[PDB]
Amino acid sequence: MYSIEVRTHSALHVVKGAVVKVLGSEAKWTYSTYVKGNKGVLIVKFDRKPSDEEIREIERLANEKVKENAPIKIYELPREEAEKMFGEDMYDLFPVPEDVRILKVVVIEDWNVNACNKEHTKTTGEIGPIKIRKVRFRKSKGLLEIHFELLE
Ligand SMILES: [Zn+2]
Repeated sequence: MYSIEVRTHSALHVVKGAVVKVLGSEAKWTYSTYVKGNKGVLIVKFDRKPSDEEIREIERLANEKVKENAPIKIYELPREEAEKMFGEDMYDLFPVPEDVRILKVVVIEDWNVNACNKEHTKTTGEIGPIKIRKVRFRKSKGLLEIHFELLE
C-alpha cells in the first residue's frame, strides 16, 4: 500500500538485479530510469539485443525476487565510507553530484546495490507482479531499454 510510483521505483532495483543475473557484468551500468504511474523504464549500457529467452528469464527472475519478499535495506553513510564498502558498482553512469557527502545506499542482498535517495517499499513483495512490455536495443548508443509495468 505504497503509492504506485514508490512501488514502481522499487521495481527498478529488482529489475536491474535480474538484468545483471541474466546478462552478466557487461550490463551492470544503469544509464537512466523513468517512472510514471505503474510504468517504468530501465536503460543500461549494453552491447547487444538480448534473446527472447534472456528477456523471458529477466522477467521470471524479477518476479521470483518479488515473491521472495526480501527486505529492501537502506544505508545512510558518509560518501567515502559507502565507496569503501560498495565500490563503483553502487553508482550509475551519471555521478551523484560531488557536493553530496551523505549518501543513502539501497541494498537488496545478493541482488542489487545502488546509491538512491528516493522512497522505496520495505520489502520486494510490496512491489507486486512485474511484466516486461518492451525491450529496445539502441546499437548506435550502446544502450538497452527495458520497459515494464506493475499489475496493480
Ligand atoms: Zn531507488
